[PDB]
Amino acid sequence: EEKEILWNEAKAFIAACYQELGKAAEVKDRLADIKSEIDLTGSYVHTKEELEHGAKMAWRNSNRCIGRLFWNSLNVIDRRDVRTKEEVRDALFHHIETATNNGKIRPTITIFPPEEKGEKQVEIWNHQLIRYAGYESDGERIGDPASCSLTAACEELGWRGERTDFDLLPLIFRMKGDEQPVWYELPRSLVIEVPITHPDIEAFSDLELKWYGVPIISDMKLEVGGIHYNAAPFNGWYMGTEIGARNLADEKRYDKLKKVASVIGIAADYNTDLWKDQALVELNKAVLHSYKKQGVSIVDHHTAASQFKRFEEQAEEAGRKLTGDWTWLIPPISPAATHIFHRSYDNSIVKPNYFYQDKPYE
Amino acid sequence: EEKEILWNEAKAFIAACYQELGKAAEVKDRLADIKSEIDLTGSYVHTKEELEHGAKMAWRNSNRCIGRLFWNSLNVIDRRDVRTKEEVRDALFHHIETATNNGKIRPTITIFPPEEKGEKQVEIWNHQLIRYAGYESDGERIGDPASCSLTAACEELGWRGERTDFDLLPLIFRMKGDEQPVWYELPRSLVIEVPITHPDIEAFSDLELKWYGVPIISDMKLEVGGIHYNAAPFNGWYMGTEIGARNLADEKRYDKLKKVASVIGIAADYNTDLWKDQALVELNKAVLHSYKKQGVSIVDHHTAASQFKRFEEQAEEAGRKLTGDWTWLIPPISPAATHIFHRSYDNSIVKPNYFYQDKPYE
Ligand code: HEM
Ligand code: HEM
Ligand SMILES: Nc1ccc2ccc(CNCCCc3cccnc3)cc2n1
Ligand SMILES: Nc1ccc2ccc(CNCCCc3cccnc3)cc2n1
Ligand SMILES: C[C@H](O)[C@H](O)[C@H]1CNc2nc(N)[nH]c(=O)c2N1
Ligand SMILES: C[C@H](O)[C@H](O)[C@H]1CNc2nc(N)[nH]c(=O)c2N1
Ligand SMILES: [Cl-]
Ligand SMILES: [Cl-]
Repeated sequence: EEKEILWNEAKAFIAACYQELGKAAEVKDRLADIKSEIDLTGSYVHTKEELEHGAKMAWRNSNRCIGRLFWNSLNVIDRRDVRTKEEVRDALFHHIETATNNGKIRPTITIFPPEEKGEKQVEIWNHQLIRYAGYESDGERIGDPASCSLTAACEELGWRGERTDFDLLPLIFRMKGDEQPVWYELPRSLVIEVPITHPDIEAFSDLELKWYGVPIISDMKLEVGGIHYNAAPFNGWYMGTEIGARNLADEKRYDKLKKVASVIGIAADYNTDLWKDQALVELNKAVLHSYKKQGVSIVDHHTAASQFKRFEEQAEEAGRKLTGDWTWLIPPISPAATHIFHRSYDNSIVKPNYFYQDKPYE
Repeated sequence: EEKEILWNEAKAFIAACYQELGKAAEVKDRLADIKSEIDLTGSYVHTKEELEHGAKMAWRNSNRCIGRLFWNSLNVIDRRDVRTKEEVRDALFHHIETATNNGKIRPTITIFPPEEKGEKQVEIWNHQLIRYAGYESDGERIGDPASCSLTAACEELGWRGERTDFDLLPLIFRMKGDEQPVWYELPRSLVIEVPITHPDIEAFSDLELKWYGVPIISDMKLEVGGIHYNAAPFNGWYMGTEIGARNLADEKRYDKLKKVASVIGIAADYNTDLWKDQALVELNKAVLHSYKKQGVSIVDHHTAASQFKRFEEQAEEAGRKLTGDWTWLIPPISPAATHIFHRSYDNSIVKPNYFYQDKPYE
């Protein structure tokens, strides 16, 4: 059964991938090799080219991503050879290092061994490789509430944060065979952080806000041709709204808008004064300014929307069907000022793709 | 066939309406009367109570409306007795007058005779009873582009606008029997307009912006118990975003953001400066301030979202199933600062309701 489902998904993928690669004649003698290897071993092993392209095809089919224009420039690191947790850790250290690239962020993905027969070889617990801790205990709310569950889990394993609002969580992953995950504190030298300042409001630094340079998502399942790479951390760069309008703005996150309104000198008393809307703008201007000022990659929601329109045009030009999630594609500030708002998208799921998976903690 | 569809819809409605009215025992001797009247006449006639409540039930089931909290305070004017176009016109004049209420807007709906056997008795061409004209001719873009089609149609019938950016369109409707619609110029005394000013930027008046006080939608089909009131203009008050973020902001409408950015003293050169977002806020602050300053009803998107949450709570409290359109319920500015963004809604269509219908023009 599980041998059949793999064969069907692989037939669809290899045909399409080789179709796009210009190896349409190589499809047949490859499917045979797979047809045998599947029957004999239970699974098949991707070539370096299929996997590189499969990871690019998966980003392209991410209905919720606004930055899909550059799907083909994705730097794919093939780490299916890792066996030890010192290799996993070093590869994760290297990913941070090479994806960061001194501030000029390279969209990168590191691919670890996939599930054999549903069995994970490596199991990453981090949502993102770089992420702040969160603490909730008796009136105490410190750090990122979104990180509360993982933080408690890490503290169950011997780790202790300094309990600042910006404690770097450790890397925490579990190898096949071991009962508990291991954890490694992140070298500070490898992590770029950006202090949030404002172009013309010098009082803005009094908020002492900051965020990390590179968002490296590490808890999603890359699925390529019936093969489940449950451990494949990828990254791009930030769209400013993710930080300025959600991470630092949400009440169930950092909840900084009243503080922003105070330092930008406006009152937070009346809804009719639109202080939340005004604070959201100056904070988001601050995030973009701070990242540019340091030399770290970032895009604003308008430029990103322009780029995504090109992706729509590129897709149409290629005879490729477009898929997208409107509810996720629209930016959380001024969405009506983007073309995304004024058209619809087909939220159908095409593989290869990236999927959510259950947390090993909680 | 058309006799059956009416009977099914009526059975569902009468049962439910009387259920809510506390006349659950009166359901049976009423359905009989309908069962006969349908068989003998092809249709049935609503009582003054069912229609009043049916129009309130229809507003409640509008998945896209954020102001549904006050569905029960809807003022229903029963004008199913109109036979002449001087009665239709006067009723429309009266609707404007009583709904406006010197600035303290009453949510009102005027109900005209419904379709007999698919045949319209009255056919209103106006999108809204009060709306500005739009002109596009050889580089000329004057007024509201959204009104271009209707405006041209009105000018085909002897009407001529002064070709300002804010020409009041005439009322234009067609009576059963007549080939062409008639038109009547609106008495200026009945129309409240609001000049857009800014609380602290005196240069804002240089834009010479204004909008009308009351949005009275007149091209939607009210459906109550298999009965199609194709002519039932209704109104509430404006949520500020409709004017400040869409009507006056969209490029395919009034397209005023660069002009707003100029008068509020910021540059419109870089996306990273978030000038569209900043202009959208000050313009929207201007709209709310201008309406309050004059004494015309208006609500901001935050207060409206708070009210809609109460509607959600009121519905849950009543054992009533909630339906809603997330893509339309979220406001076009700072939507993530509202609870609407962070939950989902069932976009199922429940009757009674309001529906789009084909334009007699274009
Ligand atoms: C190049 C820079 C990129 C930008 C600016 C970008 C932008 C975004 C944004 C803003 C989101 C919404 C996230 C949220 O609201 O929480 C998103 C979602 C997503 N992006 Fe991208 N993205 C980029 C690169 C990538 C890359 C390299 C991949 C993977 C190969 C990817 C795959 C996805 C996926 C899977 C989601 C959905 C995540 C979810 O379900 O929460 N994107 N993208
Ligand atoms: C009390 C004040 C009201 C407010 C503030 C309000 C707010 C809104 C808003 C903002 C929209 C979205 C319109 C758009 O984006 O174009 C909307 C849609 C709608 N509202 Fe309301 N509304 C109110 C009263 C009413 C009333 C009295 C009715 C009818 C009885 C109604 C029925 C609807 C319907 C049918 C739509 C959907 C129209 C469409 O499909 O374009 N609302 N409402
Ligand atoms: N710039 C980018 C690129 C890719 C991204 C991929 C994923 C995400 C976030 N997805 C998970 C959101 C769910 C969540 C998790 C924790 C706290 N709140 C919400 C962002 C990306 N950004
Ligand atoms: N405050 C309110 C209350 C009720 C409303 C009902 C309808 C509308 C607008 N619906 C039609 C939008 C489609 C359109 C038409 C012309 C130009 N652009 C878009 C607003 C309401 N507002
Ligand atoms: C209910 C809704 O799907 C949910 O709140 C979504 C809305 N759209 C979103 N869009 C983005 N980019 N990110 C999000 O977290 C969400 N949340
Ligand atoms: C494609 C999408 O449905 C369309 O652009 C909608 C989005 N949500 C909206 N929401 C409101 N309130 N008004 C609108 O006109 C629209 N337009
Ligand atoms: Cl993030
Ligand atoms: Cl309107």
